[PDB]
Amino acid sequence: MYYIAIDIGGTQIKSAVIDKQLNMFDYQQISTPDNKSELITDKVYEIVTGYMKQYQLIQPVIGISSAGVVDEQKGEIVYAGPTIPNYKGTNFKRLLKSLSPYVKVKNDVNAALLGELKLHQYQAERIFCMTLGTGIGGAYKNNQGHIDNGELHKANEVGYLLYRPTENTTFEQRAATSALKKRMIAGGFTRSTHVPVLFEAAEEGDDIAKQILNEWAEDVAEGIAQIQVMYDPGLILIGGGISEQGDNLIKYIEPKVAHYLPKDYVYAPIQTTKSKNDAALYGCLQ
Amino acid sequence: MYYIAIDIGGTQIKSAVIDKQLNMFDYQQISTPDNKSELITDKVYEIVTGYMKQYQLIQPVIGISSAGVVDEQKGEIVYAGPTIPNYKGTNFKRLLKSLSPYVKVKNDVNAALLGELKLHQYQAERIFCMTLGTGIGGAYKNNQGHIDNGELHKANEVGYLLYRPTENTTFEQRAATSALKKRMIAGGFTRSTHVPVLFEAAEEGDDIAKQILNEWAEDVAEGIAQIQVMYDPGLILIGGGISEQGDNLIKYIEPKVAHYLPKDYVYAPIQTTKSKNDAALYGCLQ
Ligand SMILES: CC(=O)N[C@@H]1[C@@H](O)[C@H](O)[C@@H](CO)O[C@H]1O
Ligand SMILES: CC(=O)N[C@@H]1[C@@H](O)[C@H](O)[C@@H](CO)O[C@H]1O
Repeated sequence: MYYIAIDIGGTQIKSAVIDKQLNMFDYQQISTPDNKSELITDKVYEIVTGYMKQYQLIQPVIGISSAGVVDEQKGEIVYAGPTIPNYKGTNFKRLLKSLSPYVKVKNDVNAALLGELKLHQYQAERIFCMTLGTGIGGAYKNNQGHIDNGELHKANEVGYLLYRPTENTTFEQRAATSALKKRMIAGGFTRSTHVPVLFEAAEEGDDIAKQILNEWAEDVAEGIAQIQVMYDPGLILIGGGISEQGDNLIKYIEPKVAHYLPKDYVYAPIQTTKSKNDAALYGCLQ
Repeated sequence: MYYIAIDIGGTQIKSAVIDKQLNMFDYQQISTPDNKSELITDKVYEIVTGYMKQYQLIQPVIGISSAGVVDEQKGEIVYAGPTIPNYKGTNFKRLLKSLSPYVKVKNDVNAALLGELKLHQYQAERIFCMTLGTGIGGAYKNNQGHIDNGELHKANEVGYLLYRPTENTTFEQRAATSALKKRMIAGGFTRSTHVPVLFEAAEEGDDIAKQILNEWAEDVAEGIAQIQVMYDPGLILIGGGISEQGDNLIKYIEPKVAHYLPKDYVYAPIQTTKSKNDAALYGCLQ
């Protein structure tokens, strides 16, 4: 009993102690260090030792969910995009090799998917999870219940989909939070800089907010269409902080998916994840 | 806009940036430093500068909610219980003077009540708020909308109520959330040390868990009865971490309050707070 879980993303580092029965205690959310004067490895070390002293844990099982391409066996970040500077090469097993030899590392979306499936039951046999946020990532659980990470650990890096040579942009470069916030300013949305306010303003009938959301949702849908064509999944789950919007998110994306598929093509239902925040923390220990 | 809000408790320090429209962003929640080799002052300073850098805020309006007797004018902790060691004398106005002259400091319950009333409207003219958690605190907003803190700032230190000389224990020593954890252990509840698990177990028919909850609720009700008698409030709000149990906590307490009142005595409705986690973060800026 008493596992330590840490979920690292470009915006926040989340942590908690989880028991054998899936009960979460001592949740701790902090703004991600810049990885320049403040180090993610130092913050991760501090979180582990804090939980160790707090609960007198000897060689505890530590689970690590992280953005970036993850080599599970190595416990290492083999490639990272630009969101987290100087991240490539980060090895968590070596970092904590004095506190515990029991360290697991997974990609953020694999963790989110395993977590969501640990907490909620679905009829669908094939489930693809796509998270929207700082970055766009993916994970697929097949009919035999297996998640394939790829020959080089980079399966489902869906942010790399749909490179437009004339715009020099990937899916991620048009649909991640930093891109949407730039689209809000370009769209004429001066009201706020926060995505929830954009959603709120659109619910109130602000035409401006709606045009930004619909155009952005057009690109999200295009990416989902490619995922659908390839996997033919029973269910597509949308994860990430924006998952909080629920049906107010689905209503903008879901209908648009049909624009990139043939008229009689049946695609999977598109839904937000039921677990809106702690999914990856449970997933990294699975 | 952009106000910095920090809520310091014996268990955790929560922080967030809040805008003019009451939108909460960059929420953070860390375990409370031990205040020995790790200082709360340093962490608060660290949290404020971090938000200043992230948003390029100059002399930002800073709000501080804290457990302990608070001298609002001085912005200082005048007395603290045995929860946070070396807390007495902590002065937040002085500590943050190098960053902003706009600092406000309040007791955690005053902040909770002001916070809950800022996000939720009630018909009741007089509202008492009691929080259950690491300790037990209280606050009273009268029919004139004013909260009287007392001649020596210790008004509504409700944890000192009902001292029992045969047991050498106060209300706070029998009804504090951590007193409930001690009671679960002494009552033979080995299944877990997590209070929500005691609630789950009782819902599923665990008689030992039901007994621990009813005995504990009896002492909570007793304290509420004294508060009701003095104030005759229009509403009693229950805040604190245990407030997340909502109606499942109320069903244990409300009926029992009548046991310490006369047969035809009408007491106020007792409800959990609506803003469960962040009430104090909104309240400390009022
Ligand atoms: C190369 C890289 O960094 N890819 C990450 C991916 O691992 C992660 O799943 C996703 C969501 O956080 O964000 C991408 O940018
Ligand atoms: C003397 C003292 O510290 N009293 C605190 C009180 O200020 C606080 O409101 C309450 C809830 O946290 O806990 C009590 O123990």
